[PDB]
Amino acid sequence: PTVEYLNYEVVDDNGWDMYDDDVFGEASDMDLDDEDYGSLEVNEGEYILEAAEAQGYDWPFSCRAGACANCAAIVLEGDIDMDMQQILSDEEVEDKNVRLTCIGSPDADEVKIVYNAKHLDYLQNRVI
Amino acid sequence: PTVEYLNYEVVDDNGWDMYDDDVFGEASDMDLDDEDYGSLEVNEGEYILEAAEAQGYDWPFSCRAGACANCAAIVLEGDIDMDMQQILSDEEVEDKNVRLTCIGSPDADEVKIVYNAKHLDYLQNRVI
Amino acid sequence: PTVEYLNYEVVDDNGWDMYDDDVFGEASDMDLDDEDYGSLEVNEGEYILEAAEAQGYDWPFSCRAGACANCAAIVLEGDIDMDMQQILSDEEVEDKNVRLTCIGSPDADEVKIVYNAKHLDYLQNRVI
Amino acid sequence: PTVEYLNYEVVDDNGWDMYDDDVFGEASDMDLDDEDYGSLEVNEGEYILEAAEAQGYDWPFSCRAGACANCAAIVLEGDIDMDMQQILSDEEVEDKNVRLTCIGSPDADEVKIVYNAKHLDYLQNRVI
Amino acid sequence: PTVEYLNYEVVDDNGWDMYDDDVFGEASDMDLDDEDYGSLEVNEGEYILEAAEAQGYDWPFSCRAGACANCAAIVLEGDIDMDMQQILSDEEVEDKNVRLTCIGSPDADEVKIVYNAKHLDYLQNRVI
Amino acid sequence: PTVEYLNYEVVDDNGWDMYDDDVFGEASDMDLDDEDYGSLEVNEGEYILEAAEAQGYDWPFSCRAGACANCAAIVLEGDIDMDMQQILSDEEVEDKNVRLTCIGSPDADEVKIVYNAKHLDYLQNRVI
Ligand code: FES
Ligand code: FES
Ligand code: FES
Ligand code: FES
Ligand code: FES
Ligand code: FES
Ligand SMILES: [K+]
Ligand SMILES: [K+]
Ligand SMILES: [K+]
Ligand SMILES: [K+]
Ligand SMILES: [K+]
Ligand SMILES: [K+]
Ligand SMILES: [K+]
Ligand SMILES: [K+]
Ligand SMILES: [K+]
Ligand SMILES: [K+]
Ligand SMILES: [K+]
Ligand SMILES: [K+]
Ligand SMILES: [K+]
Ligand SMILES: [K+]
Ligand SMILES: [K+]
Ligand SMILES: [K+]
Ligand SMILES: [K+]
Ligand SMILES: [K+]
Ligand SMILES: [K+]
Ligand SMILES: [K+]
Ligand SMILES: [K+]
Ligand SMILES: [K+]
Ligand SMILES: [K+]
Ligand SMILES: [K+]
Ligand SMILES: [K+]
Ligand SMILES: [K+]
Ligand SMILES: [K+]
Ligand SMILES: [K+]
Ligand SMILES: [K+]
Ligand SMILES: [K+]
Ligand SMILES: [K+]
Ligand SMILES: [K+]
Ligand SMILES: [K+]
Ligand SMILES: [K+]
Ligand SMILES: [K+]
Ligand SMILES: [K+]
Repeated sequence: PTVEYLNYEVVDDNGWDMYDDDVFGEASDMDLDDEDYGSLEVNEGEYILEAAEAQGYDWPFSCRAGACANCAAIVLEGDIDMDMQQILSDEEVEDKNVRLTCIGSPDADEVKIVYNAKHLDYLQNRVI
Repeated sequence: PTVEYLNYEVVDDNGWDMYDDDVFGEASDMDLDDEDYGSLEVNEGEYILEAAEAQGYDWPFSCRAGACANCAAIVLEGDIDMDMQQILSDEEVEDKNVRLTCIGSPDADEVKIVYNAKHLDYLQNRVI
Repeated sequence: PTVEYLNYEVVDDNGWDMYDDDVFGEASDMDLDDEDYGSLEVNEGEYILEAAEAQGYDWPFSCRAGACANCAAIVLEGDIDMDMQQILSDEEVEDKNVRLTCIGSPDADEVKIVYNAKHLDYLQNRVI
Repeated sequence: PTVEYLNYEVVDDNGWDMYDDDVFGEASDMDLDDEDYGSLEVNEGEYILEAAEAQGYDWPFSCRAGACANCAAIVLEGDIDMDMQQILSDEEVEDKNVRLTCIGSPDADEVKIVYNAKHLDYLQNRVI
Repeated sequence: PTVEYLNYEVVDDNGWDMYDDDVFGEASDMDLDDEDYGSLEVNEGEYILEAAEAQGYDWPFSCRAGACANCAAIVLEGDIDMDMQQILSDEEVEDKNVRLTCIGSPDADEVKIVYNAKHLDYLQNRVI
Repeated sequence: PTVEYLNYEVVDDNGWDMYDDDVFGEASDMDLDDEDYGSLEVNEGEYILEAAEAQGYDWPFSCRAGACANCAAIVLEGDIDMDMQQILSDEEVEDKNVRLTCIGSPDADEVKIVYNAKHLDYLQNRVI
């Protein structure tokens, strides 16, 4: 699969809303470092965080076990299949689109995420 | 959580349909062995197959890795959270309600399943 | 289970001895942050460190594999069941009550620990 | 470590009691197959079942996850360190000396077990 | 990757030698069941046994942990990357081309194996 | 096994070449801290990084999953058997002798490594 990704700090510095602004289009016209914006090839069954790390991208994580929110990302297009986790609520998964990249792989041919979503205020209570 | 379970072979011997017949009510009036019908306490985060095995229930499995259909169950009420798996399609998960018990835990306080769902014909192609 | 916990740095700043002082009673009259003193609900089979992290508590760890002492805690009441580990001696487990929280779950309904026990001098040689 | 082992079916066929009879001495004068009596070299940290399997010994197991009793053994001398497990009670571990070989390694230089202890009647309720 | 595979029992029934006979060409002119001869798509990082099982192929395995020889295959073209294992010798890996399919993934775009190689006499001592 | 190890920063500060200089002999005449030069006993099947950490050596790592280069070491004598990994090329493994210590164990009775090899320029692109 292809996961296009945008570091949440770029969304936050610009005052963008990940559903009203053309976050991926506008970050492609900037000159962000590759770990902050780009597209990543990720096999089905391959963890997104580990595909990012194998490109040398030091995306956030702490536990690597679905027991924190440090690796959270928001999926804007496509889907990410996760291992079992009890930290995110059903509403955070189904409506807020929070996925944990340490334990999630692409579930669609094309996925688009805003990673580093640990800075979202509702997730700050599970960030270690 | 409590997972009430019914072995699919009882549904199949009786010609029941798991959505039109009172499968759990009618199996409670029979005298099935406890591994074939009952309710199981399963912790959040605890695999349903392993909670069944720790009661001495030898529910079906082969791979234990989300790479076959031998541990499939159909969830009729509540939900089961699974580890990442590529063997079941989105339609099998979202519409047919197939969950793999070797890698799935209860995702709700009350869950009801028809286990041993590996005998369903559409899953016979992934049964090893 | 319920694990009541006290960060070892509070015991050490106060010159308390974890077996002569009323360490939990006295920390309950202070105004410590919740990660430093409180009670945690932890399922049987659930790692104590991961239950702490899912509350947003950034308790110490490095390896997460029972190969260091950074996640050590001293269990004062109840018990913690650990995965296999060769780093702690029998005397450290049976007499000094050292448990590794990254690989240990509650083994009793009520457990009381002094976590962050990596600062104990006899464990400083295995702290990374 | 060295784990000397005796298949429980030899103890049971002979009417021996694993604490009054010279079970290892008497099985050494028989002509059992090597998987039924012998001594096994097992590294610290190496699972006893997997050291037996790498000698081609097909010792019993089902789940390999500490969720059944099929791999049980009784440790008569030395000790076996296990991963976390909730299936055995404290009394079964501390007084009856039940260890699960799929998730246990030697915890002493010399260990002696009676494997295939799944045939003990008090464990028959967790045998799958 | 593509792994073309041939069940070793076909090689053995025909008196073929996996290095002098056109084992894959000749099995393609037979009418073997798909689990006995075919080509399998296997992701890098995906275990060959689990890719076979997800096609419903019940290829041999016992331990799934690199502690037996039941899942052995001989790689004739390309390579399979394995997890750490101590059961096979260097000569069995480098010269006899034995790979354990439960813990090995394709290491080349095109791989060709003769699976079910547990029937080879030199591996019979580690078959459980 | 015995793994003799030398921190790559000592090789780099001295302008040594790990194949022309007597890197281990010359570091033995210095007064490096034990984590920077010494010999480590590591069981077959035991990860080298975890054997180092259990001596209190805080050797580099990030992912612990074979998805980065932070734990790289160069093996100068003997060999290290690794779990499956897709981050290193065949040439990096076979010719440059790069091994990932988080997922590698000794594959020979005597092994000699230059750890902390993440500072090598060709590996800097996979260092997180
Ligand atoms: S790093 Fe904690 S859940 Fe992903
Ligand atoms: S036993 Fe194969 S997926 Fe559960
Ligand atoms: S963090 Fe190292 S043993 Fe727990
Ligand atoms: S085989 Fe089930 S606990 Fe060991
Ligand atoms: S099934 Fe035992 S090593 Fe693969
Ligand atoms: S720490 Fe990343 S591969 Fe070893
Ligand atoms: K694509
Ligand atoms: K802002
Ligand atoms: K750009
Ligand atoms: K993220
Ligand atoms: K969940
Ligand atoms: K949504
Ligand atoms: K309930
Ligand atoms: K029928
Ligand atoms: K009944
Ligand atoms: K089932
Ligand atoms: K999926
Ligand atoms: K549905
Ligand atoms: K309680
Ligand atoms: K002090
Ligand atoms: K207080
Ligand atoms: K701790
Ligand atoms: K131990
Ligand atoms: K004690
Ligand atoms: K010995
Ligand atoms: K008898
Ligand atoms: K004999
Ligand atoms: K046993
Ligand atoms: K226990
Ligand atoms: K005892
Ligand atoms: K191909
Ligand atoms: K033949
Ligand atoms: K054919
Ligand atoms: K095979
Ligand atoms: K090896
Ligand atoms: K060869
Ligand atoms: K040696
Ligand atoms: K230099
Ligand atoms: K010295
Ligand atoms: K290293
Ligand atoms: K590789
Ligand atoms: K070389």
